[PDB]
Amino acid sequence: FTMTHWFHRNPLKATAPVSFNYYGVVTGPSASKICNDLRSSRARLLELFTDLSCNPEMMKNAADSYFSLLQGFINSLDESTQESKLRYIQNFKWTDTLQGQVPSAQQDAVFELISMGFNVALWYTKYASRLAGKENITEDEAKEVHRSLKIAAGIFKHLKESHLPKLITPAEKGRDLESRLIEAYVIQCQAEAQEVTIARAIELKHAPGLIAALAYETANFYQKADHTLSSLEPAYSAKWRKYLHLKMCFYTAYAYCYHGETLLASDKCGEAIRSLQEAEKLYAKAEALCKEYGETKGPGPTVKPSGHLFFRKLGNLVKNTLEKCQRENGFIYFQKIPTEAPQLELKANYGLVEPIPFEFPPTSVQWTPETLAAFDEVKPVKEP
Amino acid sequence: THWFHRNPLKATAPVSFNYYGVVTGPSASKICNDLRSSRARLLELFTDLSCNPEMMKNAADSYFSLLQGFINSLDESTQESKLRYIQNFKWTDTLQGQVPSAQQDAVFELISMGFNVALWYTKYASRLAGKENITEDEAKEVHRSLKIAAGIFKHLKESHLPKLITPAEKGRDLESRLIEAYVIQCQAEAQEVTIARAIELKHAPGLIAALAYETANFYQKADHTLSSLEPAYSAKWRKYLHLKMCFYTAYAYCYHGETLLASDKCGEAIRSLQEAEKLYAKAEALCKEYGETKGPGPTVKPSGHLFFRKLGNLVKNTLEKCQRENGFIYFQKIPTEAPQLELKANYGLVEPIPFEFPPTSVQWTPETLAAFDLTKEEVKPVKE
Amino acid sequence: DPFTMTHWFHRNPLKATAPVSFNYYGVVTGPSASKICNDLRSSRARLLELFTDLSCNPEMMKNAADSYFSLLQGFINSLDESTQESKLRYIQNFKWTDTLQGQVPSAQQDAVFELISMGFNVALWYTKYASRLAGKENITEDEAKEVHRSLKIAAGIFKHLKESHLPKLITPAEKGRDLESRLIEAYVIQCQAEAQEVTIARAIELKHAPGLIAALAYETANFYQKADHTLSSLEPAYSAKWRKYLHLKMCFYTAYAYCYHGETLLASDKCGEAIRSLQEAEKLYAKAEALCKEYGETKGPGPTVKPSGHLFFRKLGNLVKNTLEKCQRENGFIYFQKIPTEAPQLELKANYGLVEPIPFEFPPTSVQWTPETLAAFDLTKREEVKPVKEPDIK
Repeated sequence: FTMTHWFHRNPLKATAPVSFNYYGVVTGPSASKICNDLRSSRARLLELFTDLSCNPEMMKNAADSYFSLLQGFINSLDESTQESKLRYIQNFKWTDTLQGQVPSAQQDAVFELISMGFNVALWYTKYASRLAGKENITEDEAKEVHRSLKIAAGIFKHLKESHLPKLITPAEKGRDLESRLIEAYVIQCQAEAQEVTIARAIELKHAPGLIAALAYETANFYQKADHTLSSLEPAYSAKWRKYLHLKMCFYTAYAYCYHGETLLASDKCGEAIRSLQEAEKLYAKAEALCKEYGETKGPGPTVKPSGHLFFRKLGNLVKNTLEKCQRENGFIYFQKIPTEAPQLELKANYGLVEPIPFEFPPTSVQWTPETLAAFDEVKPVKEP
Repeated sequence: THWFHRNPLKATAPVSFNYYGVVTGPSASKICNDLRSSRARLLELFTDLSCNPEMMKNAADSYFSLLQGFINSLDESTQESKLRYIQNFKWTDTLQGQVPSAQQDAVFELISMGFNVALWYTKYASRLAGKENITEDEAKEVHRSLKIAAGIFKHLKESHLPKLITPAEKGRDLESRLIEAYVIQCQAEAQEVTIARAIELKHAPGLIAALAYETANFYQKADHTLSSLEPAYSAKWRKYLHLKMCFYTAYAYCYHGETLLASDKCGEAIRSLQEAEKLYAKAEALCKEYGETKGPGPTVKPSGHLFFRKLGNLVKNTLEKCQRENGFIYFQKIPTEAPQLELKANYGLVEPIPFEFPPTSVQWTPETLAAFDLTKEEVKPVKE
Repeated sequence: DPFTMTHWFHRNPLKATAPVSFNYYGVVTGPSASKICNDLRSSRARLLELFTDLSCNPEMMKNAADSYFSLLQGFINSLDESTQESKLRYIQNFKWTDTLQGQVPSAQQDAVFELISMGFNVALWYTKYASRLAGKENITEDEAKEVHRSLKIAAGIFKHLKESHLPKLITPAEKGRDLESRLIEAYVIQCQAEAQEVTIARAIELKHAPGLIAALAYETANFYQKADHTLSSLEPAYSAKWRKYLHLKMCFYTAYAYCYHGETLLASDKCGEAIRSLQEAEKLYAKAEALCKEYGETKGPGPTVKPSGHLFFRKLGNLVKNTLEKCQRENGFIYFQKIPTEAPQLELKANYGLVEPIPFEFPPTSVQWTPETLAAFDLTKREEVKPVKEPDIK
């Protein structure tokens, strides 16, 4: 019915156009075909990243077209020879999410594949956040938000697992093509996916125990993401870590809050009060982090967190639940309020999200030992 | 509001109770007078729209009270009354159209008349359940009428059928299997009223599922009991019992789905509701067939009946809920096979209200009986 | 808070006392010693006028009480942390009326008699503040909390008086007067019960389990039964009306118990048993109505507002009717169970919501008392009761 989320998004990656022309070395009509298609499908894919018309199907479709043609430069047709003789033919320049307009370059097709794939995953996360903000979002759309976030995680995960080790020149800290940076995108994608799950479990009036456990695990996801970026230099990674940190605090708050409900239901009203008192602490901390995030410099979203409805819903919830617990303890239970916060040992039995497995398409049919034999400036991106 | 199929009332040839040479005094004469009048008023009421249960009972008691003088001995010694075989009684049958059957046995009149009385209660009930304007007290009356009818039928089959000298041929009302079917049907139909109420009163889905499951068993048990009869005159009736059986199994799967969902078995819940969907569709197929099937038939047809729409609606919404739940929270697989329904209804199972015939009329004395000297017919069709 | 604070509490009249000057001609010398006598004097006077001051807060009351009591401690407690008791305990005679004894005063030349009599009046005031504040049509939540708290404070003071001070008296009060064990006991129990009534009304409102509500109601009823029996020795002349209230509230809350117990039976799918339970409730409700009527006919000091017809009693009446109507519709439509002839014997015990008194202690001796100032009380050297009028009391 309604979705209230606030997602921080780093900028898209931008690349210098590639003609794919090598007039001298490319011989024959079909050898020209793949060079023309490589150019047009890459161009059409780069266009779709900013095309507001694009839906997941279209995106998967355009990525597959390009990727299937690109793998000719990387994978063997033989199903034997190590790698394509074309791997180091071209040079690809990409900006990176945390590095402003300062480009990195490699004459490695894998570098292109990973950088592009990274951008595709990134697009899915932006598609999700835009859609989650649609004014009269339908349930089938909210379901697609969840699914896009899981698709992004799987792509990120695949890149890191089975493509990043192939790179001849390792990427420096702060760069997108680095294990610690990708790992954090996987975790983040999972955690953002669980936010949607948590919202519904609350709208669908589920048991407070399940919600608290979901919220706790989500906070742990955000926490792990923050810790994974600890290595990076504050100059370019601080704004993003702030976000991850406030989400951790935010969902630890939801956890103490809903666990408080669980305690109340167990006639332990005094314990419930203490739980909720801890939640209002964490809510306050999350609000302080929202201000800091605003003050902190780095690439960022146009809508600031501090004062967002997302955070106001938690504040009201914590307030009501606390007051309800004090009301019950004042007139009925009369239990003592423990001095220390409860120890949250919560396991989410249902709702935990796993990335959606990602694979690149097969090498394009166009590639023939014959077609293979025939082989002898950044343009920035605009985001509303 | 319920839809109940109704077989035609039984019609009988009027009997004067005039035995000219046999009856002597004014007391014995008064008895025959009252027999003739009592029997007339009772048959009149069968089609009298203003007849309520109280008028029926009083009219039934009056006639049955007198009629038993032809059957029971007063001696507390003798086996039976000498008058048992003086009168010939001609009755039509619910399933045999206008083809009458006659026996010169007062017990045959007792059972044939009693049968009709029970049948009337079922018709009173179905009429009352036809309104949308029904009082709670009107709901009770519907329920009670069915239970009373059930009891009458049962008593007839148990304590009176065995008395007949020549047993009725298969396909006729006075055959045991046919009466047993009516007993079972009255129970099933009363259960429908109970199910409706328990739903209105927001009872647990487990109880509601169990009830629906039992009423389905009743209907199936009623159908199977009619399996021996010839299709020609029994087909339409069996279609109603089959569609009702399918209809309530659908109700059982629907509410059992709620039970599964409350137990965090969302996949199983969905499969259960998909079964309800199948069975709901099958009930509607049997519903079109009902109208197609030539046989002793009622005024209103079922397809589109609001009562039929409410289930389809409930199944739709409940499946949507389970699908929504599974799409946002549970993410469980949907089993291949529908669940086995093995439910126990701990409360609400209907039992017939025991019926006995009233004591032999006080008018019957040895003196009046002695005044009978034994030494010395067009069936009037019922239009309802 | 939506209509849940409607209650009816019987109240006996406040105690009245003869004014005390704290004037000791030859005995007192100097600024320090004469000041304390002025501070005692003004302090006592101020506290007494607050009792019938509708403006009075528990906060104001607590302040006025501490001020006077800390000063009075000097007539009772030693400064030594050694010597038995103050040399001043027997200088002043104190004159007081009793709640059940009209205007016939009783007096003692003992500062402990004054400490308890005044302390008694303070607890009494806290019960009257609560019942009064509970009559407010638009009561806020904090105010309903105040009613509950005040009753528990009163309970604590009464309990402290009976346990820590009553035994100190030299001459024992007679049967029928306030400084007597049984009478104070009844007040401890009654304040507890009345406090529980509030928790009950709120448990109902917050939709707590019927099993809990039934238990509290039952405990509450037993409190009233205990309080009534605690007064069973007193002479009917003066105790009768008060006891009718107690007996009434006992039947009333036994009815509440059977009612909500019926709800828990119904939810256990024992509809037939539920019906019997509720039938028992309507019998007790009716009996309570008789006691209400009988209450008016019974002679004694009492509240102006009368019990019979009060929304507080109709509230339960409707509840029994509606709950019974629900049980019989369920039985007529679904359950078809038999109704046991005997009413179930309740052996309910509340897991939560039982009220304990808030423990009371008098303030420590005023810092104003010093050996120097006590020294200035030189024992070597050498009254009518001001009646109290309250609007709430007829």
